[PDB]
Amino acid sequence: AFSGILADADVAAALKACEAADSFNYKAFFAKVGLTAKSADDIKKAFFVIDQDKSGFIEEDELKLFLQVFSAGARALTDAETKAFLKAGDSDGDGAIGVDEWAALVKA
Amino acid sequence: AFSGILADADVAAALKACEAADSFNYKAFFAKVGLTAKSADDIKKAFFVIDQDKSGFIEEDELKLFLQVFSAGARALTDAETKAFLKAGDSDGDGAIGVDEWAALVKA
Ligand SMILES: [Ca+2]
Ligand SMILES: [Ca+2]
Ligand SMILES: [Ca+2]
Ligand SMILES: [Ca+2]
Repeated sequence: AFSGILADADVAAALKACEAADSFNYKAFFAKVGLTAKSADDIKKAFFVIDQDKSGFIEEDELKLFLQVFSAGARALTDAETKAFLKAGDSDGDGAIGVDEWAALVKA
Repeated sequence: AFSGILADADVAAALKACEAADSFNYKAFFAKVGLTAKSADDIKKAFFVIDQDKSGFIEEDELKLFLQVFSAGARALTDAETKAFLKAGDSDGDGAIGVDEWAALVKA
């Protein structure tokens, strides 16, 4: 696509910055790709893309492949990275990230 | 699209900045949308999008609707704006902008 919510270049840069195992930080990633500066609706659209199986929730397994949703050839997040990511977003402790938790997590 | 060469937000901002008749400046527009920082291939892809009729050249009439290629609801450039734009890019004086002239015009 010629134009989209996020610029391919920013996605590439955000991905490059966290290539090393255990170098991922969601705030840094969101900042670099430009998601933090988007509208609540755009943030929600990102939620649907990450929710690969359309269960209406982002499960730990989808966090593991979080980078791939942005860049198909990206690595999988390590268990430490996925667990920290889940802990950060899972306000209600149910083991997954719902739409409002996602919106709250991105802060936009 | 979730991701693209240019970010919708940057396109919106570049368009907003030149809403007034005769306020357009191609360098400012290219800078704001992020095209100046892209690869020669990405710059060429932009060329194809502007070349609406696929003649392999950007004619004055396509410069007039330049903004619309980026944002469908945008205004048409005034004759003064289109003429200045054409003069700037048309190195060989043939009345149109070819692919190399476009690449040279964007400077990327
Ligand atoms: Ca899911
Ligand atoms: Ca939850
Ligand atoms: Ca043409
Ligand atoms: Ca020419």
